[PDB]
Amino acid sequence: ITDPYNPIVENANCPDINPIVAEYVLGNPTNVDAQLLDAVIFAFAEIDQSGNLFIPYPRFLNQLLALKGEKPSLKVIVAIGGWGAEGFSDAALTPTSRYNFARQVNQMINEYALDGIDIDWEYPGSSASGITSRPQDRENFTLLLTAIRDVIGDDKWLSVAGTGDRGYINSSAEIDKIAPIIDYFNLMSYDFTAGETGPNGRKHQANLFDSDLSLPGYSVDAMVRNLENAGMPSEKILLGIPFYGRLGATITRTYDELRRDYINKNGYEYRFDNTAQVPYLVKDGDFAMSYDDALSIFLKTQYVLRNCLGGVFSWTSTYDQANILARTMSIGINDPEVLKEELEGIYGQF
Repeated sequence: ITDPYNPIVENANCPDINPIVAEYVLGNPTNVDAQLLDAVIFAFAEIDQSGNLFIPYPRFLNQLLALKGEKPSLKVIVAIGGWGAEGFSDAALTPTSRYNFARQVNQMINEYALDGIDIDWEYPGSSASGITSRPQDRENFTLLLTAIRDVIGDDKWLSVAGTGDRGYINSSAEIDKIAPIIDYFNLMSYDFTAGETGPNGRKHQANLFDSDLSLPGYSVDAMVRNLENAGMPSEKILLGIPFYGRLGATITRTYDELRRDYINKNGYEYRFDNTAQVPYLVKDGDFAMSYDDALSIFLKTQYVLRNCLGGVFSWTSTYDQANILARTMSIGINDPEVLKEELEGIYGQF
């Protein structure tokens, strides 16, 4: 071994970034471990048919807030939106509608003593999920974010969830204009094969780098670079990691389901794509599942540290009820030497 993979712990080119660890939390938050995390993002507040915010199961939000009893530094954020969530094109449309949305955001912050909000509009200018869209959404989104920041002030968190493909950057968001308004861009660098079938669905959903098993232009690295090139500061990007597997458009499984029923079980076999830097499963000779494991999370957290990004997040905590992946993500940021040592217990010294 002449070329050891020596982990970065602190990047001397950006000391004083203190990258964060977050999880989106969809549903019952019983297993969330605050000790691992800097932030939790409740998913989701909805926009009802009258334009009003709605929280389905408020006790779950309250339970996340109560984690601040154990860890007062924890930030508790509410995400508004999600895939299929209607209401944003209308909310962004006019000075009146933007005021109204911002008013409701701040009322929600005050009601729950939140640390801030995440905006998850999927996506401005696109009706891919069935939601209303308009060609004015991209410019109107900037104005909406300004309306929100103006009301909530500088000392509350504002983030935007989005992607780093060229289409999002050109058609959905004005990256250079939203950058100064937001604290974080939550890069959902996964789901690359959502919407692909046949041979193109039998590809990685979240490969770090390109390989023969990846879709052209779709890699975590490409999305980060596209965002940086479009004017998002590195330190505002949070790199998203899926805690589920995908095969094309039609198959998803939680990490807990993969461990129980798929990984080296039921005819599915583990593989690691050393080029793309992600694991996958094969069955009957075919690519059969794309997911993240401890090794790929080590490599993605090293990418965060090496590239002076703002941090890392998971989608979602409840897909990993034992906090196996969450722990890896947390130590990948905060104690990478321990993660490397653990990995050398499986792969030998590297």
